[PDB]
Amino acid sequence: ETVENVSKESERIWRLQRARTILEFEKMLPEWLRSRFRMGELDFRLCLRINEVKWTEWKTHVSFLNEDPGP
Amino acid sequence: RRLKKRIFAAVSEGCVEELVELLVELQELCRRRHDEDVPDFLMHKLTASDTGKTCLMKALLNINPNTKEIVRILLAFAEENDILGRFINAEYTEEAYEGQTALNIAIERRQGDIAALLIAAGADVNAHAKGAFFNPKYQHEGFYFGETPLALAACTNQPEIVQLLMEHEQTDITSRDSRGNNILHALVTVAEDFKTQNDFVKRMYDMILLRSGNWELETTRNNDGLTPLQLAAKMGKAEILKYILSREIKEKRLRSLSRKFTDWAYGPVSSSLYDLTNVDTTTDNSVLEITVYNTNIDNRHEMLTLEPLHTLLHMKWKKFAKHMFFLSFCFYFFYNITLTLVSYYRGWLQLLGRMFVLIWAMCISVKEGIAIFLLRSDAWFHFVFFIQAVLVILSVFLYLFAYKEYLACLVLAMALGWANMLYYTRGFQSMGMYSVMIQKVILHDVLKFLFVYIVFLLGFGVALASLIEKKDCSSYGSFSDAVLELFKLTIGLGDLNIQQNSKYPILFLFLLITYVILTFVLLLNMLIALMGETVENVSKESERIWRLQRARTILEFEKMLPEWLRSRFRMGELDFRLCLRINEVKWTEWKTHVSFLNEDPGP
Repeated sequence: ETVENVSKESERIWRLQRARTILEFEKMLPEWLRSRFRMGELDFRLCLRINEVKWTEWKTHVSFLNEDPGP
Repeated sequence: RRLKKRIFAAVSEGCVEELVELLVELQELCRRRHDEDVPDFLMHKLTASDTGKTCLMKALLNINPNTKEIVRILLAFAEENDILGRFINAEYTEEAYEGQTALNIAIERRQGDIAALLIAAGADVNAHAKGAFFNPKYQHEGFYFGETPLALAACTNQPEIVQLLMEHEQTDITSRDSRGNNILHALVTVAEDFKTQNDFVKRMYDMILLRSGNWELETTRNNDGLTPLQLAAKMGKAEILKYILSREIKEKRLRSLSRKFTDWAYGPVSSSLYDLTNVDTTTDNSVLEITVYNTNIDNRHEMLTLEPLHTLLHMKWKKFAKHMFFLSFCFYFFYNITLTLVSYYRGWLQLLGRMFVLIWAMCISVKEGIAIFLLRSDAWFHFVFFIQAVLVILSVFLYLFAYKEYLACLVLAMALGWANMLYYTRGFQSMGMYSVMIQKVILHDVLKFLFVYIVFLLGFGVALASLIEKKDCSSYGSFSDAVLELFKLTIGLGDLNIQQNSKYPILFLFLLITYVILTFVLLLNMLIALMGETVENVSKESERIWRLQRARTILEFEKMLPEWLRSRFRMGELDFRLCLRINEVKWTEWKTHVSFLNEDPGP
């Protein structure tokens, strides 16, 4: 019964158990060696690219930050 | 000067009253001395110098409620200066987006009326966006769609522009891009499941193929030499494949385009003829051979259940492959018996048996070796048959020498040879599903338990063997004896004596009780509960995994046949195609039958 119950939940408990070691290893680093931070400035904020694709709603795009698409 | 950047800024927000003054100011600059010429100065000023982006592309990228008046004014200004041929057909130049024109942007920005006004003004509908973005390498760098405007309007669910493009008589539907793909390969390549897109791609395939009206698009090979049918089989797309394999076009004047043919129907009873032209093993690279031998695709067992494939496998299982499978089983069984008796009992009458052992081992090691070296989970039994054949000839080569290590090869070839007889548990459904249950349990649960049990056993073995001081007064004298005595204790053999030669008996007893709790109570009884989950999961799937495992032996036995003896092919000619009868009955819809191929129903 408990193996049936935990099996739809345990994949997230493992990720929660791993993120603690992620953050403790982040804390172990010195004042330097944190050249491992994320993407640059773009009125300028550190950002993060996430690409995505969806054939669902098909609205025309008027709220873009860049005209030419590719990197 | 600052004129070109001002018009580029004006066409972005929708500054139309600024635009009508900037254009007339630009043609006041036309009255100034050019020293190049009249029109190419307007091309130098109206387009950017970096990448080739015109003001028309700059306006169409930035859709606002004043867009159509802006592009109308721009096209009228280009019309009144005779530059419209090289304005509306301008392209990019940079290597990422090379080939993109303004119609390609207007189609993607969902502007149907602006695209109609573009092609009504003399746009190029055969443009090719052959850049690196439009022909990417992975799924997130760009968007492969077929690099034509027609394929872009098709793969973005815009059927009105597709109708308007196909009604244009300058449109080239049979075009081929840099991959060699026509539009139908591109529609296959874009297509996905129903949970991602609600099957517009099947309807676009239907509309484009019906508006074509001929067989040229379906029978065109790309640069890998694949039709759209073979490409849909290769990439594993069952939703478009189920449409293409069973395609009934009801009306006349285009009915050679069909693959199914309802030839007679009486009441609810009806027989149908499925076409088998590129779907049968008689050709080189067929649909069935692609979908059976596919390795990169996960849902093969949802594609073999399709309508002209499932009966096609059953027919050649019943015709020749059942007897061939039974014959191979009897040969391998007699080979294993003759190996077993020879190994167990070690003259003139019983020397032919060793010959039959040797020549069959050489034949199996040849055949399985040239089976492994042309394939580059689904190939385990080839390896095990090959090792079982290699060990016999290795034992023969060591028996012709004076080495006594031939028996270690013979015993290993005999035990592995009898374990290999579970390959023939396919052929029966009830035992084949049991065998694939055995395989899934070995993969998912057993060795995962074995790792933790091994680290517990070897971690408690040194711990128990360390606190032993020394007549053989204790069984736990060393590491090897301690792990042997701990291994005998978890399968329930022997006796448990705790009067060992230890200095700390309470710590010895505590470690032994901790081992009993950790293995006998926790681990072995959690193995049962964990395998119950995978047995529950595989049981609604294993009946298809067995069919997929059987169809490989079907096709390999098909390959084993000579150039003759393939009188086992399917039904005759009916302008004549090899067909396949499938009878069916349904009391569901009750429509009157006007699309039959034969008046008199029965055979």
